[PDB]
Parts: sequence; structure tokens; C-alpha cells
Amino acid sequence: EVIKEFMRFKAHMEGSVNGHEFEIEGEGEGRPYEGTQTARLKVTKGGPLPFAWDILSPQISKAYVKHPADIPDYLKLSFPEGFKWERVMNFEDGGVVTVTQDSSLQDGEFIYKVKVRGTNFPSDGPVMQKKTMGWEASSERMYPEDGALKGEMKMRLRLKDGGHYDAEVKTTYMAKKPVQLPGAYKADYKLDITSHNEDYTIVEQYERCEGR
Repeated sequence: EVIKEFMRFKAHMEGSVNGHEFEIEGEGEGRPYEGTQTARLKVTKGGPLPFAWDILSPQISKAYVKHPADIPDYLKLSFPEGFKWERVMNFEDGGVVTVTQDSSLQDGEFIYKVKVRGTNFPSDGPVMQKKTMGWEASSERMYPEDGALKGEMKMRLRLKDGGHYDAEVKTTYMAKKPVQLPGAYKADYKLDITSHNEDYTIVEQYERCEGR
């Protein structure tokens, strides 16, 4: 049908973190029913970034989440029109990241438009000093509320110096048509940076996500 067993995507991201503006463009591919995907991203403006790429990686794809048959796959069902999402991440040291995203399907490939704002990150923190080392696996609590599918999760970022750096995350995912919302369930994620040049202006990532 509209969602094939293999799908490519194009992504464009604009934003600002602690006042630093940037643009990122990327292309990816994956297997939406198996919950797996990879992408190649390039910082096209504002590179090299003065902050950890790790805060941007989750803002680059929910059409690729493996679901059981008895769970309506609301975000897949939303296509060809698609869906929008709005996210707020509250980090333990007061940093905040907010995101608004549009997902659409244009002639057989997914199109992602992302806007990112980060603010209040301590200048001496792991984000502005780039001391981060990738996200631990996460479980997102999914639940229907107010005509939308909501997600909530605590995410933990590994630090290069030893510890962990935590965020509280809340996201609203909204189909462009009112397709069948699921009941409550959990989506488990693993997101890895698989390749990156010295300054991270070219980065590759891989993610597996499965609803339980």
C-alpha cells in the first residue's frame, strides 16, 4: 500500500541552541514494519556545532516502529497525509529542548521538516562542552489523550567522563486525519551514532524501535 516494506526519507532541520543557529540536511532508509532505519546527516550551516550532537539525534522518525498486529499503528495509518509532533525535553541541569516537526509522504519517500530550539544549557555543562557519549536505551510510554497519541520517557545520556545526564521528555504526535488511536503501550528504542568525522559535521545513525 502506501507504506512499503522499505522506505527512504529526507530530513531538513533548522534551529538554535543557546543562541547558536544551524541547519542540518539528511537522508535515510529503513524497514518500517521491522522498526529499523539508518541515516546520513550533514551540518549545512553553522558547523561545526558548538554543542553535543547527541541532543539532535533524537529529533531526526516514528513511521519506523515495529508494532504487534493487535496494536493499531496510528502513525503509519496517518499516511499519505502524515502527522505532526511537538516535543519538550527537560534536562536535569535546566537545559530545555523544544521541537516541532512535520512528517509527510511525497512521491514514495518520507519528508521530515524539523525545528529545534535549545536554551538554558549551562556553558560549562556536558552539552555545551560536548562531553556526551550517546543515549542509553529508552522506553517511551505511549497513551492516547485529547485526540492525540502522547509519549513520555526519561532518557539518559552517557557522559564521556563517567556518569549519566538525564532528561524528562514529553511528546504529542498528531495524525493529519483521525485514524485509529491505540490503547496504552510502550515503545523501546536503541539509537546509536555509527560514524562521525572529527568535528561531527558528518554523522550517521541507526535506530531500532519496537512497540510492546
